[PDB]
Amino acid sequence: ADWPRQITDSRGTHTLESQPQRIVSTSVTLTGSLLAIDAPVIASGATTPNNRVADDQGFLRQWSKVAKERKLQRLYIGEPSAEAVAAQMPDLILISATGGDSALALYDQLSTIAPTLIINYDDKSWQSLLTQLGEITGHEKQAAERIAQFDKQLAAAKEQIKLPPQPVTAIVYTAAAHSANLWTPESAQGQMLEQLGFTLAKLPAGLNASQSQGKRHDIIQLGGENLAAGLNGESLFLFAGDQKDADAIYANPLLAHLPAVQNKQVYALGTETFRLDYYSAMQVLDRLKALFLEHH
Ligand SMILES: O=C(N[C@H]1COC(=O)[C@@H](NC(=O)c2cccc(O)c2O)COC(=O)[C@@H](NC(=O)c2cccc(O)c2O)COC1=O)c1cccc(O)c1O
Ligand SMILES: O=C(N[C@H]1COC(=O)[C@@H](NC(=O)c2cccc(O)c2O)COC(=O)[C@@H](NC(=O)c2cccc(O)c2O)COC1=O)c1cccc(O)c1O
Ligand SMILES: [Fe+3]
Repeated sequence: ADWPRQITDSRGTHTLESQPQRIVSTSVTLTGSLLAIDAPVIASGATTPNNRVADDQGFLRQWSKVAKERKLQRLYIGEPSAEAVAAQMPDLILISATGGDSALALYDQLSTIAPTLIINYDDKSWQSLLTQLGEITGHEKQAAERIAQFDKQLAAAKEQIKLPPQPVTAIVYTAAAHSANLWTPESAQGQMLEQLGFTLAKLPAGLNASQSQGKRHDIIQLGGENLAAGLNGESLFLFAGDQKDADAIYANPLLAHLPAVQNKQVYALGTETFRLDYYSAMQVLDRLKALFLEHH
């Protein structure tokens, strides 16, 4: 039989007696993947409504419409609340290990309400994460279907586009802060670009970020002099940004000497690409096609 089944965490192996039917996600990031495979996620943590990466509820933009259609409940905005979770009467609770949406501090408390699992999204492809969530929820078939849909579009996409100059740097840029976070090869963003045939730029020395003690594997912070130093690719991709962000880079005196700037190879991928799940991955495909189709 399919249930019960054991799922192993960083906190050991746990028993899911039966298929979850009321999943609460304390990670707004994880929620996108849950929705993509039609898992019964009935409530989610949210970030700040109408901020750079979220909709009017604090949900991530790429699955905003889906959450509204399904009447997804919002647990809280920003600060995690164990009582809010309890009130949803979950039979499974998910927590992200890293990121601003991690409710890891409430692990012990949440653990008393329902079986509770800790998931990393900082160190694996969106497909890997989807597959893992499929095992957790009993929606393996759905996860495989979503991945197959993408694989078909990818096979066509790789044929349809001509790559810009390599290697490339992928970031999230914060214009008024004159800073960026640089996506690593391990990050979902990095793995996706590699899958599409891109080579990520190697970093200078002094650039390397501790990821001991379970610290995140997805980004390297670029503040101060590290900004110009870290944007060293021949092309530059801005996730979670659109044209005004690319134009801000093109106009920044601090960055004027960089090759991606001087060769006009700075590309915005969209505000809905802060986190990668099936929905935003498909968007990234479409955008790369719009930018790089041979015939353009
Ligand atoms: O100080 C922290 N945020 C700031 C400052 O961080 C930022 O300026 C940007 N941010 C990254 O570039 C980033 C690139 C790659 C990965 C990132 O996570 C980025 O944050 C944009 O983030 C934001 O727009 C918002 N962001 C989310 O809603 C979010 C939703 C779900 C999950 C999140 O992690 C979110 O940020 C609001 O957050 C913030 O602005 C902060 C500290 C410690 C660890 C954090 O993760 C922080 O975010
Ligand atoms: O680009 C925007 N800002 C700039 C310029 O804003 C600011 O420099 C500061 N901040 C205010 O001055 C502010 C005064 C009055 C009101 C403010 O909201 C201020 O933030 C510091 O904020 C931060 O550095 C970062 N950000 C958070 O960590 C955050 C974490 C939790 C919650 C936050 O709001 C955060 O900003 C990066 O943000 C930016 O630097 C920007 C865009 C879209 C929506 C935004 O909210 C932005 O601020
Ligand atoms: Fe964050």
